[PDB]
Amino acid sequence: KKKDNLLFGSIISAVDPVAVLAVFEEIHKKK
Repeated sequence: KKKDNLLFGSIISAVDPVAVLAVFEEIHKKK
């Protein structure tokens, strides 16, 4: 129970499949 810093989550946790798609699109394509 440490590291209370996570403000980034507000931004990262904001990401959505649509944002991950552009990436996950080149991944499953390389697999």
